Amino acid sequence: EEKEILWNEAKAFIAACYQELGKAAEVKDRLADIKSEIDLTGSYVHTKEELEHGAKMAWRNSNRCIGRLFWNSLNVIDRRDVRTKEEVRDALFHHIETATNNGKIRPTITIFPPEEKGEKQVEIWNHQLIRYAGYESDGERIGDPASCSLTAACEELGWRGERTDFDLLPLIFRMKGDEQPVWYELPRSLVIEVPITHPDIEAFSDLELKWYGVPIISDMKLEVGGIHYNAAPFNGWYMGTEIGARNLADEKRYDKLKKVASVIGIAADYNTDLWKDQALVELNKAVLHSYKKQGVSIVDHHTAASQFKRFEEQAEEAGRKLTGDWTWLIPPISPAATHIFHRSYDNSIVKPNYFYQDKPYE
Amino acid sequence: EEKEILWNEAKAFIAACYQELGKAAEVKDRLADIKSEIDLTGSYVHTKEELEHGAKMAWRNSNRCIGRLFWNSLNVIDRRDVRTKEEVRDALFHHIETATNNGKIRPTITIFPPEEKGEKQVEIWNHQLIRYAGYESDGERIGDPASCSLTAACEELGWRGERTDFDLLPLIFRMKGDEQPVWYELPRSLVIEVPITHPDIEAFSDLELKWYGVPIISDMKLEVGGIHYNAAPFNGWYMGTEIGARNLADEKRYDKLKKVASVIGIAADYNTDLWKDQALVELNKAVLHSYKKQGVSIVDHHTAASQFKRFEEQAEEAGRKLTGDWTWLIPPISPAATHIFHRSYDNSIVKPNYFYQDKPYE
Ligand code: HEM
Ligand code: HEM
Ligand SMILES: N=C(Nc1cccc(O[C@H]2CN[C@H](COc3ccc(/N=C(/N)c4cccs4)cc3)C2)c1)c1cccs1
Ligand SMILES: N=C(Nc1cccc(O[C@H]2CN[C@H](COc3ccc(/N=C(/N)c4cccs4)cc3)C2)c1)c1cccs1
Ligand SMILES: C[C@H](O)[C@H](O)[C@H]1CNc2nc(N)[nH]c(=O)c2N1
Ligand SMILES: C[C@H](O)[C@H](O)[C@H]1CNc2nc(N)[nH]c(=O)c2N1
Ligand SMILES: [Cl-]
Ligand SMILES: [Cl-]
Repeated sequence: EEKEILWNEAKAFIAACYQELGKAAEVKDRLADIKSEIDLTGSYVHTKEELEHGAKMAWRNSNRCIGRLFWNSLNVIDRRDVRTKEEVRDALFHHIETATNNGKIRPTITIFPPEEKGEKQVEIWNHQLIRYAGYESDGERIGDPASCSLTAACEELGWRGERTDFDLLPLIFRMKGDEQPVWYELPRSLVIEVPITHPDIEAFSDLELKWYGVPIISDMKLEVGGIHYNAAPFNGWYMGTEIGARNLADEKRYDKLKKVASVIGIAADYNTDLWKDQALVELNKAVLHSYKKQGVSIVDHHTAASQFKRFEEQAEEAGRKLTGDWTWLIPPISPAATHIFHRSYDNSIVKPNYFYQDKPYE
Repeated sequence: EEKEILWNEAKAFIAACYQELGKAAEVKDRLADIKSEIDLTGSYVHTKEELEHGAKMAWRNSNRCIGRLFWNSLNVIDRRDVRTKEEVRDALFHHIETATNNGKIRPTITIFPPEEKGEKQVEIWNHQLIRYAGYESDGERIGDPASCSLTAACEELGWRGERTDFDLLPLIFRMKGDEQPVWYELPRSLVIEVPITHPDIEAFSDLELKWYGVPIISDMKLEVGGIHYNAAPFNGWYMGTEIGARNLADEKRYDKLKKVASVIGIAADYNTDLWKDQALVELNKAVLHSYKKQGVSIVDHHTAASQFKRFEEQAEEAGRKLTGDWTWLIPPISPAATHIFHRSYDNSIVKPNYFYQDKPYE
């Protein structure tokens, strides 16, 4: 059955990919080649062109992503050649450096060898390559609560965090044939961070907030034509609300709205004062201001929704069905101020695509 | 078939309603009575108790409503006795007066005779009993664009609006056996309105904004045990975001955000300044302030979501399945600041319930 699933996914992907690349005449011979290879080896190997376009298609098909206008300019780094943990580590360091690009962020994906018989070759434990640790013990909470379980797993392996609110987690991944993952501290010279200040309110720096420049999701599987690339970290740039309305605001994250209210000089006593809403707006203005001031790419939710509108228009004009998840596409600040809120989207799953996979710890 | 649909809906409703009312022993005899009545007359008549509880159940089952905690205190006015257009008009005037209650709004529904063979006895044309007219001609737009088609229909019937931005539409409804609806101007003494001022920003009154106190939805069908009450206007009080984030803010409604930005002293030039978000927050603070200052009931979205949380808890504790439409329950301002955003809801349709029906004009 698994070989049949593979062959069916291969046929659909190769046909679609080659149509898009103006290579339709080559589909027949390529499919034959693939079928022989599946018969003989149990799998097949993508050409560099297939792999690159497949990763782009997968972004284009990501229903929850507002940033899809730029799908065709994804920078795809092919690292199916890695075999050692030093090679993996250096590939991840390189991804950080090249994606960061001195602040002018380049959307990038690095693709490692795919699962073989559902057997991973490289298993990355980080949720993002750059992320802050979290600690909770005896009612004492430090750092990012979303990272508590991974932080605990790292400290099981001999890592020790300084227990600031912004400890950088090490890279942690496991190689096929190894029982335990290895970990490596991130060189700080590779990691851009942005202190959060407000354009008008000088006291805002008293909160001593900061965030990292580049979100690099490293725990999703890229599936392309039936091949499962479980290790394929990718990044774009942030939309400001991710940081200002969620990472720094959620009660189960950094939970900063009361502190924000205080530094902006408003009471946090009455729901009818909409102090949470006002604090959210100022924190979000500060996040955008701060990234811009430092020359680190970021997009605000209005501009992002406008770009997404163009993505919708582009899909229609290309004759492609548009899919989307309305519940994730609306921003968490002023959603009804965007066109997204006012239309609906078909949430059908189309492949290639990026998928959740089980965490190797917890 | 229609008689069978009726009987099946009747059986389900009577069983459920009588269980809830501790009247389970009476179900058998009541069902027999109903079956004879359907056989003989083609329909059946609700007892006052059934009608009242049915309207409450319908509110409780309204997936899109955040205000459902208070479902059991709905004030149900039984007007199945009306036969004349003067009686309908006076019933609607009465609903306005008693629901308004000098500003201390009472959630109320007035129930008119139900459809017979799908034949309406009373057909209400208004979307809400109190609503502003809208005009569009030669690029000139006045009032509420959402009311343009109903406004045009009224002016076909001899009504003429003053063409302020806040003309009150007349009540307009049609009686069975009449070819044209009749209309009646609303007595202004029945209609409470609230001028919008801001707690801190004196210039806000320069915008000369106002809204009406009581939203009374008059174009939905109440369906209870297979009986279709197409005319059954109901009201609660507003959640402030309905007015501040939508009615006054939407580009296709009063479109006031640029004017708000100007009076609050901020530039409306750059998306990254989040001026729309800031204007939304201040307009919404003003709406809540203004209703409170005037002693007209209103709820803010934080308090409303907290009440809705209790509704969820109440349903579980009563052993009732909860249904909801996440896309409507989240407020359009700071949705991720409410618990609603962070959970999911089963959007299954359960009856009794309120349903859209086709507009008799357009
Ligand atoms: C270029 C700038 C980009 C922006 C501004 C952007 C924006 C976003 C945002 C705001 C989310 C929702 C995140 C959340 O609420 O947790 C998201 C989800 C997503 N984005 Fe993008 N994105 C960009 C690039 C990319 C790239 C390069 C990829 C992959 C190649 C990608 C794939 C996805 C996926 C898979 C999700 C959904 C994750 C999930 O289901 O949990 N995006 N994007
Ligand atoms: C008591 C105060 C109430 C509050 C604060 C409240 C709040 C709301 C809000 C904010 C909406 C969404 C409206 C929109 O975005 O257009 C809504 C929808 C709704 N409410 Fe309530 N509500 C209340 C009472 C009632 C009552 C008394 C009923 C009926 C007996 C009712 C039935 C509904 C229905 C049917 C909808 C959905 C309308 C549609 O599908 O278009 N509500 N409610
Ligand atoms: N069953 C599961 N559900 C699950 C568990 C924990 C978190 C979770 O959320 C995703 C949502 N979202 C978070 C990641 O997605 C993101 C996050 C940020 C993001 N932001 C950006 N601007 C970009 C990052 C990379 C390219 S653009 C874009 C996508 C993380 C899902 C599991 C999957 C794996 C282990 S358990
Ligand atoms: N196919 C249709 N879809 C349609 C067309 C126009 C508008 C529309 O929206 C509903 C949404 N929503 C608006 C009414 O619902 C509301 C509006 C306000 C509201 N606010 C409150 N606080 C209350 C009013 C009454 C009790 S609480 C509560 C419910 C109006 C739906 C049609 C149905 C009828 C003719 S075409
Ligand atoms: C297309 C989308 O479902 C539509 O804009 C909805 C979204 N959620 C909403 N939620 C509420 N409460 N009211 C609305 O009018 C809408 N509009
Ligand atoms: C339950 C609900 O679907 C969940 O809270 C979602 C809602 N929409 C979201 N949208 C985005 N972009 N990111 C999120 O984490 C969430 N959370
Ligand atoms: Cl993030
Ligand atoms: Cl309204």
